[PDB]
Amino acid sequence: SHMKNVIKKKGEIIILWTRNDDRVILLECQKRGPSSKTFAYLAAKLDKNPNQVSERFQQLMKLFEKSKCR
Repeated sequence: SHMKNVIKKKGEIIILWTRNDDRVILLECQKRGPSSKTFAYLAAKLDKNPNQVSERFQQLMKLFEKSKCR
């Protein structure tokens, strides 16, 4: 895992997501494991629901793998 990253697209249209939130998602996901109860911790933390957190987690992964240009 490299020190920091600048590879980040938007996984939302009208929902409030910033650089500080997506860091906490990846932090507790690697610390614990990507489960519904980990997404529920990150939900209460980031003012979201477990669904919102799970979606952005899966975006972040695909951005590090492919990213691309649309």
